[PDB]
Amino acid sequence: EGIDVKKQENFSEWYSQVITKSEFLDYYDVSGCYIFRPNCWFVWESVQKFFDAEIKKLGVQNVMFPLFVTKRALETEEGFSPEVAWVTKSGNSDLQEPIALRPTSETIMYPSYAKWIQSHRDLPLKLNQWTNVVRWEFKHAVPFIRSREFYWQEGHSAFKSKEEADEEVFTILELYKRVYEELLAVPVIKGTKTENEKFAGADYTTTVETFIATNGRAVQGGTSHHLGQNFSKMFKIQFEAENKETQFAYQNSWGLSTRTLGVMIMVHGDDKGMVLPPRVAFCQVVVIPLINATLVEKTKEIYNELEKAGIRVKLDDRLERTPGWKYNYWELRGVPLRIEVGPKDLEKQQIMLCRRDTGEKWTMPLSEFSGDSIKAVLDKIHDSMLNKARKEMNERIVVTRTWPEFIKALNSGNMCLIPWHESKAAEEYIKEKSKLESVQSQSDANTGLTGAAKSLCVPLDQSSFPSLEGLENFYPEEAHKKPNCWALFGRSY
Amino acid sequence: EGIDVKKQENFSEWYSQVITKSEFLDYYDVSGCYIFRPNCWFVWESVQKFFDAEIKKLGVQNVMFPLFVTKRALETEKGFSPEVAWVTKSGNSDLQEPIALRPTSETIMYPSYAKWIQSHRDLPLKLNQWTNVVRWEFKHAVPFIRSREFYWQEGHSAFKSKEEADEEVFTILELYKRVYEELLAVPVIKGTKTENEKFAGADYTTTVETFIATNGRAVQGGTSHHLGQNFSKMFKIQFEAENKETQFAYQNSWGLSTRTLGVMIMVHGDDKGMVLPPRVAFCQVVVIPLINATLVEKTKEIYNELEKAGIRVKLDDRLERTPGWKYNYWELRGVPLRIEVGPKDLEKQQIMLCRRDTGEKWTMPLSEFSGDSIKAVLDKIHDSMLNKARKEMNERIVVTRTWPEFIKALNSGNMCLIPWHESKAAEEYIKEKSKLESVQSQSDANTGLTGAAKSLCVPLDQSSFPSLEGLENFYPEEAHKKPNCWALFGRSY
Ligand SMILES: Nc1ncnc2c1ncn2[C@@H]1O[C@H](COP(=O)(O)OP(=O)(O)NP(=O)(O)O)[C@@H](O)[C@H]1O
Ligand SMILES: Nc1ncnc2c1ncn2[C@@H]1O[C@H](COP(=O)(O)OP(=O)(O)NP(=O)(O)O)[C@@H](O)[C@H]1O
Ligand SMILES: O=C(C[C@H]1NCCC[C@@H]1O)Cn1cnc2cc(Br)c(Cl)cc2c1=O
Ligand SMILES: O=C(C[C@H]1NCCC[C@@H]1O)Cn1cnc2cc(Br)c(Cl)cc2c1=O
Ligand SMILES: [Mg+2]
Ligand SMILES: [Mg+2]
Repeated sequence: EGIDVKKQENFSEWYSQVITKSEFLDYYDVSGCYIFRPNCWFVWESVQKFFDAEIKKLGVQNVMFPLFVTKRALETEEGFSPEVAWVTKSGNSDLQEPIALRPTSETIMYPSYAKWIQSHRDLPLKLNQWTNVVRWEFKHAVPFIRSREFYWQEGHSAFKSKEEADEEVFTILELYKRVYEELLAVPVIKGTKTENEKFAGADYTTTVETFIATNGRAVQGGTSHHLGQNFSKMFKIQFEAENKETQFAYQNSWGLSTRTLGVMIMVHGDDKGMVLPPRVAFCQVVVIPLINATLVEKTKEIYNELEKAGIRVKLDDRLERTPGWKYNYWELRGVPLRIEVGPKDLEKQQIMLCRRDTGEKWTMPLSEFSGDSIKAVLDKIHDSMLNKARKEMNERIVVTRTWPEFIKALNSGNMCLIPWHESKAAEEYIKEKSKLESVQSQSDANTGLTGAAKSLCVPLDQSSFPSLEGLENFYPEEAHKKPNCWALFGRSY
Repeated sequence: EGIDVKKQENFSEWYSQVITKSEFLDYYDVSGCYIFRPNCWFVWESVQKFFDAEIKKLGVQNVMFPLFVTKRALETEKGFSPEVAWVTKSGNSDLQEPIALRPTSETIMYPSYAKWIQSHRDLPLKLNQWTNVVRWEFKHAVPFIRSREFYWQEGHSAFKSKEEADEEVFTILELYKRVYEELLAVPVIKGTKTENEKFAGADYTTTVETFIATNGRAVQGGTSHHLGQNFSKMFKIQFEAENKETQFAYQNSWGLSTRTLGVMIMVHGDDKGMVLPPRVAFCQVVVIPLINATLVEKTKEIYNELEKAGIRVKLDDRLERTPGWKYNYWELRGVPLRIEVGPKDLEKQQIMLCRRDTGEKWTMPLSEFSGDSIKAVLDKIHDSMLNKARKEMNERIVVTRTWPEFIKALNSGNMCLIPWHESKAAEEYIKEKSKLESVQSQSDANTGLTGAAKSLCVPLDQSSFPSLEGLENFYPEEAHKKPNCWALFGRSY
């Protein structure tokens, strides 16, 4: 019926109410696993359709490798071993050989890559799969953001040269930016991860960072690695080059998950419920006749013209429901645009429009109604949602040249740009010190989160940042390691 | 290389060579699990695209429920226990209780159906999901046909009346017939399973049966159940009806798996390799210029015409390879149509065509060449493939009124239409009597198959069948129970 807790009052309770009452998600009796209902799964299918079409242009092909992986394969690569789920029984009998569930597919796929790649004519090899993933997360589960079963695509490419591989890393990273910005209306920051946060198997890791303004937390939104020759040496992925010598392939891997849906909801949801970006909305426009014979047919005509134009449109002519009840029903579920067709408005040859993101109501003359004009309204809603979130995000990025500035901005829910010289020890120092001086909400503490700051990324584009002249390393033991770039640090999920 | 064992010489070795050398499938180090390579996964994606579009017209919506099910939930349904795969630990730590991997999702989904359905206004509820499934099969694994991990869609619907549910069962069954015939060029027989073979939770089970002529075996191709109120009583799926009574919902479920791909290959594959039905072929047409600047330009124009028409076309202009080498390359991989462009052909303003299913070669004048005319050729190939398979299947259905006729037809690789009076004891009698008198190939024996006759289905359409007057029950202990329909029996996978 309604959200009874405000987003600003208790973020975790608000989130639970919005994802369930919108019919997006239900809870389940295996901890950390969730049910994706139709309006929710539609968003992920929309991401799939867009991403598939974009990677097809790059020559990537979809495959399906198995869910199961042997201990022998997995151990070809300690740190992650507590998160692996093990199948050990069939029926009532122990298996002679326990097997694990897919936590990622490097060790499942790369023995095949070593078989399939024999010469440079076999390269590039670029494969993708849309799969479920299992990780027995130690951290508290969070619907969409951190689930023990989640859904993703993982792409794995092999190249004859580093230049080709480098180019794909940033091409895929741009596609992840386009998913967030063009489909989900969520702004991103591109950067590289620090040595402590990057994939241990990667030469370097790139990320799109996203930001949750309500509790001032970043979310790692998607990942694109250059693996160098680290895995090709591990798995003997070699080829005869055109120069007749044998070389190790250069590889990348990259993944994007249903975490996207959680970011979308946390960024755009409000105290009336879901707010769906038009390009992933299960229903983009709901038409509601206010209740007469002629009004019904014009309402049917409005429905049919939008449907013919490819707009996902619904006609809510339910009899036993008041107009206001219908308004709440579809606002709760996130429909971006409502058309109200009333008798008074029909007399003036017009209709009433209400946009979900701002609540604004305005009239449109029927002479200006069309599939194109309604699509233009939907694009305006998309642009406003993205622009509002980007303005909020940018206002919450603070340049913090010194520790007192850093901890102050962190405690007020900002992301911080700090002078940086790469060092695992410096990053650990910052994490421990900020954690000791941090404060966080009871809701965040209940969600298993910490007030500690961690590295989010080193932004790719440093051109707008101020001078590093005279700035000191945040880690006093490494004052002799002069800062030479800016890093983004903040609280995180 | 190429296929070096004939389909009629050693069926299981032929099958292994065709699925691997065509780049459809690779073997893997977990028993009963296989790698689906791009050209193979394309077939399943094509089935998904078609089936999704058709069930959308019915109001069915896609969802995703979890991979895991609790022990308590799994035992609510009231045999299969040895096939259940159990996760018992994460890393080194035992779980509090083991959790099972999805063998099917009745016990995962129906507790939610009971929560979600409360009024007749909540019905019908029609959900579908495209998922992986795990069953610890005791029978010998067979690529595609019987794998320990497999992929399917499962649909689960709830209705306020039996009439609505009945209609859906046969609507879905017709869609499965269309998948096999219109996409895969595989003929089917629709029928109802006997009491011994139907799903224990179902009031009745329908099936599309398919036939592998090489070893005279049926394959159950897809399943559509009417569950009645059996599960809604089990899970308390109830609704307030229009008359204010509380009533149990009527339910169906239905599933179709990647077994489809195995049937397609076993039916159409030949001694040169894969033979792809055009509507699921990763590449429908390969254009090969015979080597010259004019020929190169005309060949590119031929390619461009087909690409613009939406035909999946490749241009194989590889330089140092004989025509016959390229021909073998694409024949092995199953491409249904080859276009050869040589200077002598262009001097007669014609191109040379060669169809994969029959090997026929013929010329087409350039003035008759277009996207539409090539599509018509591809449709002709589809029709021929389906018609050939149907003719063979019908020739291998034998009306067997007496036991000597039955065992003769069975041992010669036919399906048998027998006078039938439903009885589990009669079905078991026929199974054990036929097993004792049966013969089968060494390849079938090595595949873990048997010569026993299984009930396949009672065909829905009995109108073309002979008179039952004066026919005798095959089971002498029930001689007083006169045959009242015809049943299809045969060897099976
Ligand atoms: N448990 C999870 N649930 C949902 N999405 C996830 C989960 N773990 C990771 N992802 C997402 O999947 C992407 C690729 O996964 P990966 O690089 O393995 O993540 P990661 O290093 O484990 N990150 P994290 O655990 O969030 O600190 C990440 O960038 C996340 O956006
Ligand atoms: N192990 C398997 N591998 C691939 N497809 C399968 C497998 N088991 C069943 N299927 C297919 O999935 C459909 C729905 O499954 P279901 O009704 O549960 O099969 P079933 O009763 O176990 N049949 P079967 O084991 O072949 O005798 C079946 O009609 C088959 O076409
Ligand atoms: O999963 C990765 C690296 C990349 N794989 C391809 C898709 C994108 C992704 O960033 C990092 N990672 C994360 N969590 C893991 C958990 C376990 Br359990 C294991 Cl064994 C391994 C891993 C592991 O490798
Ligand atoms: O899986 C079924 C019934 C139907 N489920 C929905 C899709 C279509 C399908 O025919 C039958 N079946 C088959 N094999 C099973 C194996 C195990 Br293990 C379990 Cl627990 C249960 C089952 C089980 O229920
Ligand atoms: Mg992780
Ligand atoms: Mg079975």
